[PDB]
Amino acid sequence: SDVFHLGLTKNDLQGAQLAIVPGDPERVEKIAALMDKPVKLASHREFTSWRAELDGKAVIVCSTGIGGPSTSIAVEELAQLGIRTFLRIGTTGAIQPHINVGDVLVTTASVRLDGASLHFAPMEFPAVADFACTTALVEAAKSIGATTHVGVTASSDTFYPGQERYDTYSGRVVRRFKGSMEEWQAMGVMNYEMESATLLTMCASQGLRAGMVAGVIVNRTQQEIPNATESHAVKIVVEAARRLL
Amino acid sequence: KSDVFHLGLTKNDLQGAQLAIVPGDPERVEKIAALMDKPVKLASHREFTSWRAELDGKAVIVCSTGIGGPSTSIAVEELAQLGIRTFLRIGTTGAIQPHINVGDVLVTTASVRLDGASLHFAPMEFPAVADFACTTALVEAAKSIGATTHVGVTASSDTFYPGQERYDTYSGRVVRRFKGSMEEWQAMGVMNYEMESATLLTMCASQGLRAGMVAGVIVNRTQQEIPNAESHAVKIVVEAARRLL
Amino acid sequence: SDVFHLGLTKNDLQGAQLAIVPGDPERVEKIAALMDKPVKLASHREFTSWRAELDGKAVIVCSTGIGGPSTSIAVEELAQLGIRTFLRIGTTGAIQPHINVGDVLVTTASVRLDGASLHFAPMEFPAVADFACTTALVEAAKSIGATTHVGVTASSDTFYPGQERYDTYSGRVVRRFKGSMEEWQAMGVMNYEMESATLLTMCASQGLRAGMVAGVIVNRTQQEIPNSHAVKIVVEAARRLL
Amino acid sequence: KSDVFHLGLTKNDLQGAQLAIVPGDPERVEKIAALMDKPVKLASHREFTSWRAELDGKAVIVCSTGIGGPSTSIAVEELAQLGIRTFLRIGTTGAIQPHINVGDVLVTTASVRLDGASLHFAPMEFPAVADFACTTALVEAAKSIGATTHVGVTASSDTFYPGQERYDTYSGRVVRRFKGSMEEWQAMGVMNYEMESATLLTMCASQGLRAGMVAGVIVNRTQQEIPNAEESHAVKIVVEAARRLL
Amino acid sequence: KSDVFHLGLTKNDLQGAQLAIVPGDPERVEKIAALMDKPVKLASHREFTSWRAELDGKAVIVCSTGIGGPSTSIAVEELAQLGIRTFLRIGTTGAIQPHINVGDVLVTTASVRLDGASLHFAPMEFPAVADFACTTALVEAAKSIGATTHVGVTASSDTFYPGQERYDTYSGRVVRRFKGSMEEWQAMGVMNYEMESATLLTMCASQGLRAGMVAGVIVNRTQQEIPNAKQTESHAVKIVVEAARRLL
Amino acid sequence: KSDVFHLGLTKNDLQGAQLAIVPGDPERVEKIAALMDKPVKLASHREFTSWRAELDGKAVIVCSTGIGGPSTSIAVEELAQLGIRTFLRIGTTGAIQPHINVGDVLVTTASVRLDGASLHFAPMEFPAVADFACTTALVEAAKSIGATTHVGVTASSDTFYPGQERYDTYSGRVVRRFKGSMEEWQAMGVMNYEMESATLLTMCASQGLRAGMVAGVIVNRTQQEIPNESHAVKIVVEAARRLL
Ligand SMILES: O=c1[nH]cc(F)c(=O)[nH]1
Ligand SMILES: O=c1[nH]cc(F)c(=O)[nH]1
Ligand SMILES: O=c1[nH]cc(F)c(=O)[nH]1
Ligand SMILES: O=c1[nH]cc(F)c(=O)[nH]1
Ligand SMILES: O=c1[nH]cc(F)c(=O)[nH]1
Ligand SMILES: O=c1[nH]cc(F)c(=O)[nH]1
Ligand SMILES: [K+]
Ligand SMILES: [K+]
Ligand SMILES: [K+]
Repeated sequence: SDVFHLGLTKNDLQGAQLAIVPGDPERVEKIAALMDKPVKLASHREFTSWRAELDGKAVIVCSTGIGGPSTSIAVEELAQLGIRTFLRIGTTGAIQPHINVGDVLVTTASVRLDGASLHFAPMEFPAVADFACTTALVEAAKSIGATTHVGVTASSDTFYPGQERYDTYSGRVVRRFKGSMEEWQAMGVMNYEMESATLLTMCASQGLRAGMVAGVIVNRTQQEIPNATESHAVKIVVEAARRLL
Repeated sequence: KSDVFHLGLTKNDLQGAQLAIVPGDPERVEKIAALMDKPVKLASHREFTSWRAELDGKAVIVCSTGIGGPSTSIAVEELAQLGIRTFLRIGTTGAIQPHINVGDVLVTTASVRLDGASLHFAPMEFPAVADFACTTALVEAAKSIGATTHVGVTASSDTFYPGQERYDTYSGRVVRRFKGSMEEWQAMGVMNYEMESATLLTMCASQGLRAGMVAGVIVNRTQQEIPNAESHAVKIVVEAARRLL
Repeated sequence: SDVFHLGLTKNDLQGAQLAIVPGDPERVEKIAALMDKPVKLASHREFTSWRAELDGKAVIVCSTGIGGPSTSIAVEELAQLGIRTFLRIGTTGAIQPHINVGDVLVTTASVRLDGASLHFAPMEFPAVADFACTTALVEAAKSIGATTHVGVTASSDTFYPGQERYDTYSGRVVRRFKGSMEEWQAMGVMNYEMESATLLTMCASQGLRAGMVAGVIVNRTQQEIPNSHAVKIVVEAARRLL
Repeated sequence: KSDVFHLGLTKNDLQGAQLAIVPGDPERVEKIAALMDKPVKLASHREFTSWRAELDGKAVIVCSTGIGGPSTSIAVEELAQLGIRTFLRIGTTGAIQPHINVGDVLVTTASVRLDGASLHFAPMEFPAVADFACTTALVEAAKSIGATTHVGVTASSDTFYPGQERYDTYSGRVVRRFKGSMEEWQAMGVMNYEMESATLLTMCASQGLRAGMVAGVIVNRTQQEIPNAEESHAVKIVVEAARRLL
Repeated sequence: KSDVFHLGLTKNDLQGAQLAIVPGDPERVEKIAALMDKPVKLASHREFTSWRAELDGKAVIVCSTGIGGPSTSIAVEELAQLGIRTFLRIGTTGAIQPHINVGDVLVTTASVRLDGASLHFAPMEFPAVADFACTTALVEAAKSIGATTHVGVTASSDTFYPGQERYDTYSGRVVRRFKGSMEEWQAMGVMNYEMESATLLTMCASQGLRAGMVAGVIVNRTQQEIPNAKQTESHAVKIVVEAARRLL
Repeated sequence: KSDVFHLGLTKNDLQGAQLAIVPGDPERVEKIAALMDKPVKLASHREFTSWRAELDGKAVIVCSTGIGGPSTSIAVEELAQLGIRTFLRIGTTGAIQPHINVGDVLVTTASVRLDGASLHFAPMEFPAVADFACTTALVEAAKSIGATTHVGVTASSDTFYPGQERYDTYSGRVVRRFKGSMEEWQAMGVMNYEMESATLLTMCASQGLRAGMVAGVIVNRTQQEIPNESHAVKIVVEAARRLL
């Protein structure tokens, strides 16, 4: 195929230039199933991809897996195939008391607690979302009347210590991360996730457009682990996609 | 003699103002306040000249910051003590992309942190990112007046010379860190250089203050190092201030 | 389910204390089928987990996906469930001229060109493999007869720029990693992969045992993109560690 | 019609000047100049106000820098393009050692680099160290007039608030890096805080220029955070030190 | 006179030796050399005292490095210029784990880089890892001698005092970076403190030289700061000599 | 017995001494002490040879530090515990400026911190700066004897080879950080390279102790890589008299 990990060819994209990139492979089909003419493209490792049509235009929906490293592979390979706009949709844990489960978060930029971002730009470069993409996400949110918050997100290379979880095997957190939640909290950070800094950084420094939207599944001021609906963040990412085609 | 050590202002002076406009040049403070209703000179200490004015019935502050993040940080901190919650910076800048022309207006989504003052509010991992309401209000203001606008990332440097990789200087040398840097910022899509935005955006975004950033291009570095001897920016910032009140 | 991502209970493990952790979830069944009574436990996201028996004890085979981040999840949730020893098996790109495709590499310690490792120990801490696991892997390779190389591995958060590939959309590599492959080469580094730094660091810093073995699928002194002995080795090493 | 972009000055304006005295406050420039012979205003742009004067026959410049290392780097760079080789900074400062009183004079031998601009001239490992000749001139001037003097290390901060660990602020918080920091600089024997020295000293030491630094104490941080409302030994000392550095 | 600037040795002096044992203390060089055949004193300049001996028909060098990465880096480099390819460090150490006793033997797999010299050879991301053959020979040597042995990670510090979080000092102060650090290394499973291995291991691992590190514990930090002037064992010495047989 | 773990000295051995001259070479200690009154050998353990002597009726210590910051930090700490408050370092150095000649004397105002030990006393932002009274003494002493002197910044390196960008070495490689660095220090007016000043200067300046540093130039790196006098010794002893 045309790309090493994804197993896709330029032919599979049929002219698509926008991709919606969830973290979970099993969500790919459900997102594509909201659009016209969904067709499965390929399934390798953590990269599941579908093609669909939105207003007569081809759109790609491809999973990135968990974390910057695999995310960077999806974005890079999708870029080689002609994608220029990436809309990530994920799940997220909120760290502000006024943000509720079910709420929708739109990320203007990300605190860079990852490692892959640095493979694209030095630390001082901002992991900032594209203005057109963020606008579109914001305006989509309003059109469906979702409770939406816009601002900064913390993007961690780990789910546990980097998000200062203590309910773990070691029950311990390295110095850099000890007390860090309350720090990000005092600094207005809205939430924690694991892909945004890689996605936003590599795209802002390579001429690609990226936006990030997330559904709040747990509030960290209350508990550490989410319980066993996200549909809002999905309807919003598809509707923003339309405005960007 | 007042409520704040450097600005020489009292809370009574602001008369309930909650948004300030912050130029670099003390001289330009009067020119900007005069574009609004009931301009009243308040104080002038060191490089901190401040006027009060009125915009659609509500009090607004205009206050110069001087050159660079340290005096900018003084002025934002003291104005915030006096009740200011939204700051809009208007400035001049050197463009580093060929397609950007002298006279064009740049709106900054976020900045590369090539300064030190920002580090005094948030660690380097934190994004020097503009508020989304301010950025939107600038962009929509620039459209209302029909100015050539570019929206993106700005390199924000603690120096005018080596930090912007100028070689026509006394030493004629540039420290390793910055040698080759302008070409790198160019490849990453950075639009321009200036000296106050990293400090401004970081301190605001990490403390719950809203901040935007707009600038007029006075030189293009692809052509020359030093700008020529010589209004869009000012109109836009006043107009955005109106939309934000 | 007692853990958030893996969908596993302690009951599923039947007392297992050792896991073999490959990157590719489609490789978990093959590895498991080399052992006895292979059973499919769970499969969520990139985490596909099988249980089998070896040396008359329960063993876990569980995929981590690509990169430190999803690796740190698997290792932490398996640890919570009883796993004390982790045997990494992956694929890798060699950067030394004398290392051919089909060779087997055992990592003693890794260059930390990753981020997740810092969520466990500051950069000064070595990303070093456990000495028992490393021995068990090297002796297993001397018995299988494979061509083996032992040493330092460069563990990257990216497949492309971090490994100094230029045939990419941007064709660009950030200042940090520009010229970096020849640097590692000159420092004796054997190969590139993407998970070892995180695994080694989080394990060596929390009283867990880990080791790492990989089969070479490309040699970078020849090309950027690549056109079963490591599997037998990793299974035999686990046999010894039980 | 100038030779430099910010200061609005020509090399002819300096009339052979090779030593500059550099206060922070534009308004203090005339007053310092008048303490010497032939005081004449040169230019005034933004925070850079510049007067020429004469000291024992030799032309001298007095030029403000504004607050902070960024505007200091500019003024120093453009002055050096116009011929200045020696820079004497005169400022105000907040002491953090108990035995140092308001009204005392401080001569900096080197600064803690808590700024950003110094890094545009040298990496962190390089010392923001003052020139030995300037430092000697300042010390011997202070002793000649019998001013209470302290000689040693200064912490130079890119901010007035969080960097000098002030909590009486809008946010009321200080970032991890600076939390507990004032107590540390105290234990380390640091005399005081100010905002320009690290940049000035680093850029001059690494570019073959001579720099000296003397400051008046206007508040003691063991007593209070903000200096009160309100002899002149510091300014007297810098002009006296300049006579020896000519 | 000589071929190298500090050691005062010529290639001829080494008699074709390829392996060196490198203790810290000059006064220990003779003792270790005396354990082998035909001990001969080569040179003694500054803190570099070097003997040559014969182990199993092969020439071997014993050379003291002094305290710290800097002088260690000098010895190793000049010994390398003279043909030495394998380096075995033997020293004393202070344990930070409760279960490690005075007189116990420690074999370092890799080290925490709390030094400066290693950065002159390799960026911090690079592991200060011992050679796998050297480590193996040392562990097997320890088995044969029946020594109480622990294998693991060592913290290698540029100072004796603040870097190893000692407070009974002139200042009684430890800078923020090292404050609370001992207990952090303890929780990360680090066995001990010493002052040379990070530099030794790193400059060797990154320049195609083999190195291994063994040390005898002379104090336990969970008990006291300064070692008593005892349960001391010269096992380490025996271990390194026997390991040298395996590496020859 | 001993009060200090490495030096093997008790406070009784110092007899009130509060100043020490500290060379790198153990072998040099006796020759330096023999320039003063009533020289007596105190102890010699590993690389720390210590002598006591009198200068104008006052006891002074001469103690070797060995090569590098780590052992220097030991000798300084332990002497400090024994009552030493002022340290005068005398060393040898390689000049990196073409105008500085072999045999010239260098006085260090401050050091570029290319070591590791200095960081165990203060963060990197802190200046490795000499004490002004010691520097004044050294400079006026050098003026007193009539030696060719340069005053300024020194580069203090944790290695002799790569940190000082020497390429004639086993691997003939220099890691990225130090590649091109000598030319950089040269352009920043750095005078010279040695290996102990950053540590001695930072630990003394952050702990209320006085330190000065003077060095004799034995090689000029613009001319050659490896070196192939006595003025710095005169100066550090003469300066010792002024600090007493
Ligand atoms: O990285 C995260 N993803 C989802 C979550 F709910 C969370 O808390 N953290
Ligand atoms: O900081 C800057 N301000 C204005 C300019 F024109 C420029 O190039 N740089
Ligand atoms: O991380 C990597 N995995 C597989 C490879 F072939 C390679 O070169 N790098
Ligand atoms: O930067 C400062 N200048 C003057 C002062 F009094 C102070 O405390 N800080
Ligand atoms: O570096 C050290 N060597 C020996 C010891 F006993 C100790 O505690 N630290
Ligand atoms: O550290 C050094 N000491 C002495 C020298 F001659 C030299 O070049 N470098
Ligand atoms: K200013
Ligand atoms: K993954
Ligand atoms: K030594």
